[PDB]
Amino acid sequence: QESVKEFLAKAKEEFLKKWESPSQNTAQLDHFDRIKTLGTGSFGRVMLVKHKETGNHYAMKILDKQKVVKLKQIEHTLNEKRILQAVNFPFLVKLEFSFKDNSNLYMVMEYVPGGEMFSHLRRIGRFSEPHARFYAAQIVLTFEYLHSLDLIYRDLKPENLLIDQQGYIQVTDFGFAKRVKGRTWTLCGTPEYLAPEIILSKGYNKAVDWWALGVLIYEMAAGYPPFFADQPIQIYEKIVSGKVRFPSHFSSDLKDLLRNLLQVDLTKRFGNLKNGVNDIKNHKWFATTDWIAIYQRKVEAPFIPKFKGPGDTSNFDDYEEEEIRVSINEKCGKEFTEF
Repeated sequence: QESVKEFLAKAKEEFLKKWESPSQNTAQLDHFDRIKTLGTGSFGRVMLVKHKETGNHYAMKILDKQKVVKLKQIEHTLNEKRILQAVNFPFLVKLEFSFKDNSNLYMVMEYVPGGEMFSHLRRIGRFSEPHARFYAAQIVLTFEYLHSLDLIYRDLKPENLLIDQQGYIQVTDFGFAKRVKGRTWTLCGTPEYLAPEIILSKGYNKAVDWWALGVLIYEMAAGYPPFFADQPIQIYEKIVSGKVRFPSHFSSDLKDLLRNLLQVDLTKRFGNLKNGVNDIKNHKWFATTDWIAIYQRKVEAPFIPKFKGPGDTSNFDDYEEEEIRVSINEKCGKEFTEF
């Protein structure tokens, strides 16, 4: 255990140094060629770009400052960039550059051509338990790392997990990640993945990430999430009820772990007890997991995505290609001074 303790102490030291003195303004837009839109949202988009001098490909997240303000995401976007530039773990995507202009904020990250877990899971239908367990182990270690830094992730779902060339996970999208000691209160995240204490407007803590892991494991192994309905309010009723139904093909060990992660009483939920993450790591469902070998990326992956090279976009979907407009006048300068 001393080995883990010393690893996490060094991790916190290195995170805090970058957290206290964040990088800023480390590239500009005209250093890149635009290739393709990879995803779109209410206040931004993600683009495949190529750096004109090195030839390297990157995923560039572009946020419209005016829409960020309207949709009340200012603090969240400042969190996202400050955290991402400060972390370092094998299963977290690396932020390579950031900058802003009159209209937009930009985060330039490593490009992962294998695509999102969401697409692979819907294509295959459901993952076997070994396959789901390989991914789950990476999330457990990633949350052990993040939580030790007093970070809550708050957006675990298959769309945010990219599959790399070795078949390992890269967590992307830190839009709701926050540094907090103790409780926080914001309603955010995707309905199917919300813990009961979020739905009920409580002051909640890192236990919500462990709940979301239970939802993820269930969805990976079943092919659909445990709480599903046409309207968010119907989903929320199922989440708070304390009732889940398991497919008969689930192993007994999987059901037992899920009852302890999908525990409605946050004071009894695995990951939030006196024994912390070890209640999860030592559970029978993980008995075949060599935690060190997973961290070192020495385990042969269940699945290697098919792709032709570092610029291949075949595992991403097609979107309308819209302009990236940069106003002649500065927008929202004060709000985003620290970015």
